Amino acid sequence: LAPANSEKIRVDIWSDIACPWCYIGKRRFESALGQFPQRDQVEVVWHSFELDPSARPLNPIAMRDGLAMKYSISPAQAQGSLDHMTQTAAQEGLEYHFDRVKLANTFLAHQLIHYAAEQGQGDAMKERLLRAYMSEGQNVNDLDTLQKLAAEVGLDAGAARAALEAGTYAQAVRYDEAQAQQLGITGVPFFVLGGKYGVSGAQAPETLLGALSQVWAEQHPAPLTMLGQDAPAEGSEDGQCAVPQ
Amino acid sequence: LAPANSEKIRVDIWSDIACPWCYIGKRRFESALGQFPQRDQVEVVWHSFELDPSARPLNPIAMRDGLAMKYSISPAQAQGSLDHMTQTAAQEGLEYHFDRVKLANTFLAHQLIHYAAEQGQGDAMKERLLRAYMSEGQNVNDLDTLQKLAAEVGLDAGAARAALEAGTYAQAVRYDEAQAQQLGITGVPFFVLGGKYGVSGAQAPETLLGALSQVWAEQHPAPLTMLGQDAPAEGSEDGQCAVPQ
Repeated sequence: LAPANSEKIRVDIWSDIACPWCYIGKRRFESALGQFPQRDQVEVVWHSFELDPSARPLNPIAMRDGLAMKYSISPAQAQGSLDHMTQTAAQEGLEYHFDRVKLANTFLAHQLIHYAAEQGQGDAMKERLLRAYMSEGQNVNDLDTLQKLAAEVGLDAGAARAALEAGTYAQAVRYDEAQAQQLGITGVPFFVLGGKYGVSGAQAPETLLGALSQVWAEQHPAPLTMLGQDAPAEGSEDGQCAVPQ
Repeated sequence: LAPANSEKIRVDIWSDIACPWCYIGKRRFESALGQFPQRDQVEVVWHSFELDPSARPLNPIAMRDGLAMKYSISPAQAQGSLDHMTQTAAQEGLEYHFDRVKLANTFLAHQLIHYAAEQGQGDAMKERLLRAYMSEGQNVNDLDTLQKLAAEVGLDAGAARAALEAGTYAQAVRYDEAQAQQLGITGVPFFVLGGKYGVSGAQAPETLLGALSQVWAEQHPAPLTMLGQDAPAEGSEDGQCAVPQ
């Protein structure tokens, strides 16, 4: 989890397309980054996460009922979360329609994001899939649908669908998920900063900005004022006579 | 003859108000300076010089005859120099009228330049006096005239005349002249650059620019590329162990 460039700080993010807090979290992270003076020095690495890797391809029940059954809570509790997430999302410029949500297995969707990332379109693909899931009632387990969404993002639709059908990025997705399991990440969005600090959930942009700033200040403190004269290192049996100063 | 600031190069100039080549030389030095990239790093120090410190206050003969008698040359030789100087001066934007020149002792004029220099007006006073001598037929030994010229430059005319009458700057002028005699300077204009190099006479702006450039390159060479690691100096019985690099 080290940055490719030494001068920079790295942020690793785990996220599932099926999680409304991940879209909210994306917007809040983007806000934080926008306010971070050293944003250009940030390497962001996104990772696939499945809330339920064994989820059936499509569960045709209403999202409220899926939530209630998954979390062992009442339909009323579930609706409460749905309404809260919808209201919170509106403040991030997100208009959700949970009444249309298709409870789909997101494994192929994650593979499509990996394909897109190889074409320089990882973020656009992610954003498109989050919108398709949360607002447009699209089934992101459906290959027709995934291919269409890839086309809308500007990808080679035939090539994208071939990659999905071949399972080209299946291993990469499982690898992302394995990493999260090893780090003890059991919910999303999850941010790792500087390979050291964790932030759990879609916290405020102020909090993410604070983490960025803190990590930056730690890894790049103000340089010391050096006194005296730096000692010669081993191998330097040398000397000079200097002029009176 | 060292510069007040270490970062800079110093040019010392000796000059007499009575010498037409000094006005020409002033213009040519100014041209050179204008073309010198590091002109702001040049400290110019001007010094009084009298061609003839024992010259009578005013010698009423024509400049041609004064020249002929001084240099032991014919009137024709003298007129030849006059015409040549006049033609050369025109190319520097100087319109001479040697037919009007008053052959005056220049000691007081030099004192006035020193007074003016203390008021931040040394150059303007010099320029005014050169013009008065070479073109306007003014007697620069005459106190009325000197006071008037000081007033035209913007000085306190009463204060300037009082300084002349008191002989306040007489010693300073003699000191300038002594320095020239010690350096073996026997004609003007004379330039000393970097306290080391002499340029005799009103040479071309190209030559003065070349001298400036040469002196600059000598005193400020391009820094060396250091190899290895600078040796510790006496008093530094020290060491550290450094990480593998």
